Amino acid sequence: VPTPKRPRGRPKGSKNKGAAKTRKT
DNA sequence: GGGAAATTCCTC
DNA sequence: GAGGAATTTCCC
Repeated sequence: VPTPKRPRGRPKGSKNKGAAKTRKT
């Protein structure tokens, strides 16, 4: 309700869920 | 102060 | 309606 369009970016306290790293097995 | 990952807004 | 592109934040 305060600002209309939200800016582009990663919210505060957003942790990474899926790791884009390579798996071992 | 740089890099990486995630979310959002805009065009066709 | 759906997809592509751009910007922000956290950690070392």
